[PDB]
Amino acid sequence: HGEGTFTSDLSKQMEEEXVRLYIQWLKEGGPSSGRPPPS
Repeated sequence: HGEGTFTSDLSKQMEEEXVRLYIQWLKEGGPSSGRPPPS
């Protein structure tokens, strides 16, 4: 079920990149380096 909202290109378009930076966040060890995980 959905209520409209305004999201869709943040899973494949902003997340497609988000993973690039998320994985980047991980490239250093995300949960160990000294910062929180992205979206």
